[PDB]
Amino acid sequence: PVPTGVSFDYIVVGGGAGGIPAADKLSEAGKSVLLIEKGFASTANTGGTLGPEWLEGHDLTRFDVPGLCNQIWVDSKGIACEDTDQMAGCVLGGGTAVNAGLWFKPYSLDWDYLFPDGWKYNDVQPAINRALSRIPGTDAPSTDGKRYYQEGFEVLSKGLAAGGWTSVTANNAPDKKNRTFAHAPFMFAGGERNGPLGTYFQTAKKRNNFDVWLNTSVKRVIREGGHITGVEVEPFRDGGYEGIVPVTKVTGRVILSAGTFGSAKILLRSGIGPEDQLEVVAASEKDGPTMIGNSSWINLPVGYNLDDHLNTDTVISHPDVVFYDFYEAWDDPIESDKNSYLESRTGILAQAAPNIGPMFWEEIVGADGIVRQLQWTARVEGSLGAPNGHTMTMSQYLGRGATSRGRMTITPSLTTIVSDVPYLKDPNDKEAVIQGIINLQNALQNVANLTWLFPNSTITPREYVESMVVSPSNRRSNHWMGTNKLGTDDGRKGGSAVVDLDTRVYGTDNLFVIDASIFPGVPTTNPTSYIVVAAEHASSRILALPDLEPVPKYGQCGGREWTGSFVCADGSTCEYQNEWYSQCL
Ligand SMILES: Cc1cc2nc3c(=O)[nH]c(=O)nc-3n(C[C@H](O)[C@H](O)[C@H](O)COP(=O)(O)OP(=O)(O)OC[C@H]3O[C@@H](n4cnc5c(N)ncnc54)[C@H](O)[C@@H]3O)c2cc1C
Ligand SMILES: *[C@@H]1O[C@H](CO)[C@@H](O[C@@H]2O[C@H](CO)[C@@H](O)[C@H](O)[C@H]2NC(C)=O)[C@H](O)[C@H]1NC(C)=O
Ligand SMILES: *[C@@H]1O[C@H](CO)[C@@H](O[C@@H]2O[C@H](CO)[C@@H](O)[C@H](O)[C@H]2NC(C)=O)[C@H](O)[C@H]1NC(C)=O
Ligand SMILES: *[C@@H]1O[C@H](CO)[C@@H](O)[C@H](O)[C@H]1NC(C)=O
Repeated sequence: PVPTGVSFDYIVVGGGAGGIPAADKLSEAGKSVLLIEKGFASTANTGGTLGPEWLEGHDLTRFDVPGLCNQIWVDSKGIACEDTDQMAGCVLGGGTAVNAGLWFKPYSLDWDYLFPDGWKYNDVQPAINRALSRIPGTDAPSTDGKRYYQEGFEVLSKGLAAGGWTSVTANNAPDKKNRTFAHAPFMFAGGERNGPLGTYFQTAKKRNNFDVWLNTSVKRVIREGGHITGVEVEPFRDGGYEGIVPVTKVTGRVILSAGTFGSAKILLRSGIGPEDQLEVVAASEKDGPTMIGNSSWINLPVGYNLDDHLNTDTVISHPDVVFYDFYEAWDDPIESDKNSYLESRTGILAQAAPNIGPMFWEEIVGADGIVRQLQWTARVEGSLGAPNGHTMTMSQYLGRGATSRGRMTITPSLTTIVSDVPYLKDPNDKEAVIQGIINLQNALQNVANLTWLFPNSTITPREYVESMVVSPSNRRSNHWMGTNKLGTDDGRKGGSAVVDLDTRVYGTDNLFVIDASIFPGVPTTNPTSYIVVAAEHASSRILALPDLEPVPKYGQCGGREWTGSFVCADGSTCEYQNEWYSQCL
């Protein structure tokens, strides 16, 4: 049901980590902004009604309560995305609606190392200060200020300190990421999930110039040559819109926030991507008939540069470790905790599941003289089939500096798949992983009664690693990034960049990408704060661009190398001549 009479200055596709802050910042500037979201209302502050029965009538949903964080693992359906082969949030708030909520003041090195000039640390520091003003951490999300079931934590944190590692409050010392441990920071506020759903979205829905369309999927963008006139929508659930939504004439811009796999899909379907992938959509049953003609295709490396943290699990067990079963907190919650979540917002349930114990980091100089960044996350839970009771799992992330990369491609079904596994292609990446375990072991060699299950004392760290299967299934961190890479090297000429420094899509005048897909690689940390920061930074850059000026007739409106305006002044049209030229006539 698309209304025959309306248009927007900005259309933002997808309501995730990138999209919600983008839509907020653009509407704050008084532009007409429409947020189009696949999924439904999630958290209570967005009008989400969904959740377990012990939550009735107290104005909370399954997405408000950090202790219910891990339900997505046993019950995801109608929530997780069905058009990808990996795990992603398809409700409002995207990933930030379903994840553990870990939230980090970024590490200045990450921006200096991963991004070209204009995105380095001195460039994005204002966006960092904005994002973290709206969402300061807490490493003690329970509103009374003290942390619960910390016995596991204290075992490890005293273990590490003894091993020569330094305690920090992570977000007070964002830049100290070598040989460091901290209480885990979260985006929570008032003991409720909070995040961008809690902050950016709330200021935006107070605005007249802001609109949200839920239960609505964007199929592709509607473009004449290099200029995007609108987006085409089919309902994902009844009550969603069918149609084609226009953007303000000439001026209008579209922002793709649909995610690392989401935005990539929309691009391919819009005739933007690699020749082979574009060819798959052309032969597709769903879009084949109505897809844009191949003369208007743009070749860019959409789907390449697929990146993720390489995850390696490890397990220990110790006597004073205390397990808590968060899965059992969905159905039959321990009643004092339920009582003491529902009234002052405290107790174990105001912490994310499972209990997420010490965060610790170190940086390893490799034989190639590349610095590789590690992050460990400890939790109280078994992992590798080790039992749940006294165990703690310590998961090692291989982050910034790792050189390997995979690929995302599309099926005839128009669902996305990871067809090149990104992990451990460079052996020096493996070397850092192994050395990190060795290092972890000697800091914990002095702890009384600590038992090493994974690896057990009968296997060497090296053997332990080489035996493992390298696949998303066992090794994914769910931190997928990079399919639409930001960079100065235009993809149409063979470069690696899908979008430019303004996040503008090469080959287009008005189309932009803000989400995890633009990152040249993964950062030190869980990315959500990074993606929010990037939303802050990109929206201000985009808002500093002057209004698009149309092309006078007889002028150039397009071509394979064209960087300029693709739209024609009133009284002439843009028509193709050859792949290097298009004129107004
Ligand atoms: C379960 C899990 C655990 C994780 N743990 C953490 C954590 O504790 N901390 C951390 O920093 N991050 C965590 N992450 C990483 C994180 O969730 C993502 O990195 C981040 O949310 C990605 O932001 P995004 O904007 O690129 O994607 P998304 O948040 O996934 O945004 C996608 C949004 O667009 C919508 N959408 C998709 N396609 C369309 C379409 N065609 N039309 C309209 N709308 C569409 C989706 O419904 C969704 O709302 C984890 C995520 C997973 C899933
Ligand atoms: C989007 O779809 C959802 C799910 O079907 C709709 O949410 C339901 O709304 C009814 C009444 O409006 C409630 O009784 C249900 O509890 C809701 N279900 C869920 C899962 O939230 C929602 O109304 C739809 N939104 C639009 C704009 O059409
Ligand atoms: C992180 O800190 C550790 C120790 O603080 C550094 O370890 C040193 O590594 C070099 C070789 O890379 C050795 O020659 C030194 O003797 C080590 N010192 C200690 C105390 O172990 C490590 O190099 C640091 N990493 C970075 C990237 O700064
Ligand atoms: C482009 O489209 C034309 C007509 O639809 C077709 O004949 C031609 O083979 C196509 N070329 C490619 C490379 O897809």
